[PDB]
Amino acid sequence: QGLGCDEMLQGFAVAVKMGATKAD
Repeated sequence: QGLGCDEMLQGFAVAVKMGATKAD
């Protein structure tokens, strides 16, 4: 995996959970 549909989605889930940018 890298940054497809689920990987990019996880980048937003971790970013919104951390609170820094679009992907954290």
